[PDB]
Amino acid sequence: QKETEICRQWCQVMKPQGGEEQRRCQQECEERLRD
Repeated sequence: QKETEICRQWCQVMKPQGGEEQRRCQQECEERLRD
């Protein structure tokens, strides 16, 4: 869950509370992380 935080927090800084931004970020994050 530690890497999970980093992975999302990167996007939280780069693209804070968006729409498609979240979709891509979460998908791409889960694609790496597998949560």
